[PDB]
Amino acid sequence: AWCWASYLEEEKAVAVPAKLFKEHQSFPYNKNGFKVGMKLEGVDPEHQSVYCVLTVAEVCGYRIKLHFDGYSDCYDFWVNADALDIHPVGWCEKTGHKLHPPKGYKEEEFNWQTYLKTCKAQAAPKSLFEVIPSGFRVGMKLEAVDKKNPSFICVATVTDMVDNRFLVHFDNWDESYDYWCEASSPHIHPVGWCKEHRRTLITPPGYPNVKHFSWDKYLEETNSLPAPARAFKVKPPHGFQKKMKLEVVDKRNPMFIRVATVADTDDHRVKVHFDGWNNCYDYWIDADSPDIHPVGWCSKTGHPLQPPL
Amino acid sequence: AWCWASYLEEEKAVAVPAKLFKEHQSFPYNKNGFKVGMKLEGVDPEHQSVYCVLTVAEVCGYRIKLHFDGYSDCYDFWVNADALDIHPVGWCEKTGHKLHPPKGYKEEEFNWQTYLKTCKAQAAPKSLFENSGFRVGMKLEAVDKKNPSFICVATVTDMVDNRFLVHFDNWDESYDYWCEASSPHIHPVGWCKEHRRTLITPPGYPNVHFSWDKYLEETNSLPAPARAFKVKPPHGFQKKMKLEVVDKRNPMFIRVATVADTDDHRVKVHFDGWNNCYDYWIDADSPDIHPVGWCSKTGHPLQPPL
Ligand SMILES: O=C(c1ccc(C(=O)N2CCC(N3CCCC3)CC2)c(Nc2ccccc2)c1)N1CCC(N2CCCC2)CC1
Ligand SMILES: O=C(c1ccc(C(=O)N2CCC(N3CCCC3)CC2)c(Nc2ccccc2)c1)N1CCC(N2CCCC2)CC1
Repeated sequence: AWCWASYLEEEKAVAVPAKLFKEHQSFPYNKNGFKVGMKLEGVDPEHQSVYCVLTVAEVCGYRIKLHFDGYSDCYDFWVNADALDIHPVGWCEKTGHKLHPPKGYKEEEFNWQTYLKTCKAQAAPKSLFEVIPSGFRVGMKLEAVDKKNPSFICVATVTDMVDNRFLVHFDNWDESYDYWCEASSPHIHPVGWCKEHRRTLITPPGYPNVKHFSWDKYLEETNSLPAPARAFKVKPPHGFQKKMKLEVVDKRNPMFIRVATVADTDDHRVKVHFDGWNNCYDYWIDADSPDIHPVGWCSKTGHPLQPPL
Repeated sequence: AWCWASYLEEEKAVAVPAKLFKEHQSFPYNKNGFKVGMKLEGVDPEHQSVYCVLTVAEVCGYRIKLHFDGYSDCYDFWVNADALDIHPVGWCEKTGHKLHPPKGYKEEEFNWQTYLKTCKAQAAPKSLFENSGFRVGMKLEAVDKKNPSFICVATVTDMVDNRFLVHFDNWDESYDYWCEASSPHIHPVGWCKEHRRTLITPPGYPNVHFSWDKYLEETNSLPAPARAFKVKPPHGFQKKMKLEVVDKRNPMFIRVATVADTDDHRVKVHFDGWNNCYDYWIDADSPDIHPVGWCSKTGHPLQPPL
């Protein structure tokens, strides 16, 4: 047995006001309709340009553990039931996307209608998944932070777009560095931002001009258009204040949601500290992550919460 | 309070025998000569083609926590005092290697002798560092450790002693990795055709109808001789056996671990008292896995089962 009200009194602290959490982080207004064994399509979190054949492996509160059919369960991952990068069976085909078939299946030999029959499986219904016009369009070029090497701002392209969300690709870099985002992302910048902020812009591998890079030459050579400066929107500040409490998914063992504290604040990030555990477990995370939640999110959703160690 | 002896009688299991461990995993012959502040050169574990200016941030047991000078403490990493990818000050200049200087330092403006006199620091004494058929330029077929389904066209781009650096042609260098002649991840040219596997050709190469012969002449390189690739005998680690394993998630800690599952060259470590979702695979010749008593013998704290 463990209550937040008693804990906030004992510690003499305040929770991050619920009003500071966005719709995808806040209390769901509905129940989790997903059931184990339901099939769907979805983005690979490690290879974000790839759509894979997924199966609901576990249902816990408002979250689902997704399994990559035919692949090892060591690759299994957690998402909320309202996640944006999960889609119903037939979505890739209807929206013009390439779907990676299960392991040992060739694209040219994969059919959903026949696969669900073979598996004696049911597709996750379309309703379990049930836009402000942005300036971004597929093919558009900008400057973006390589989230894996954050000291690098590179030449990038919008290579995919789903509703108001788009996939950032780094030209002539492999696709494992790709990531999804939106107009207000603090990681994306318009062409010329780097020169303006006295920053080095990392140029495409194999591109002869490294130190003498011209955006206008590159845009002619690639027959591309730049993302308009006006398509980029201001990210309002989160407002989360140091020492404030919340609920955070453990990056390490994501099956758990733990009692967290805002250890330190950034302009768009927060430093999660898991109460009881040592300061070495602390890490940075975006304050608009669907993996950070308000106090009682676990209690309300039916998700077990890990009290302080 | 905790002991391995009482734990072995209570849980009714026998430990991974001392003999089954390699020289870099077993009980060391000497004490830890390193001290906090000592400066050195060493390979970046996440960019294995890069040599960096390091400082002994922390000394604990037969281990050292190393700091990348000028860069965040968030990149600090742990190695054993007898690690092979750490070198004394001046080694890169001696061996014609490229040393990456501290943050904000240009290669053209860095000098150890002056840098040490600026940080009022001492170099790690050379004495602390006194611990193959492959040659630099040789081509082989290697497994991409980050994406193991992939076997690709690779070159040996560096060689230090009997250890060499595997680089994937026309892929970024963050995929590079150091290994030895007995590694299961490396194979001779033609092993994929021979084993009815797909060989990942270099990005930008026209074919993927790929030819190793056209490519070897184009690049003007030699393929590693099939004889240089040496056989690795199996570890002999039976399931339920006990040992000490460095936690990958928080490597400042070494914990009580069981051999949950076994492979030909790998073992599935299970941290006792923890959920099976913490369990991970690891090479059996890893210097992060040690025999029962290694922490107590070296002065490193051991983590009991949770
Ligand atoms: O990043 C990759 C990579 C790795 C893997 C897949 C892949 O086979 N996928 C199917 C299986 C899936 N999940 C399901 C279960 C968990 C893994 C990942 C996507 C992949 N495919 C792909 C094809 C087309 C377009 C873009 C990507 C590309 N490489 C750069 C790094 C490369 N290596 C660098 C060193 C040598 C090669 C290897 C390829
Ligand atoms: O792999 C890299 C990479 C990343 C970083 C460094 C780097 O700045 N280094 C200095 C600092 C050090 N440590 C010290 C503290 C921890 C980090 C690593 C080496 C680097 N340099 C380098 C130059 C020459 C030769 C080989 C490497 C290349 N990229 C492919 C992936 C790239 N991104 C892909 C998407 C867009 C860009 C970015 C660059």
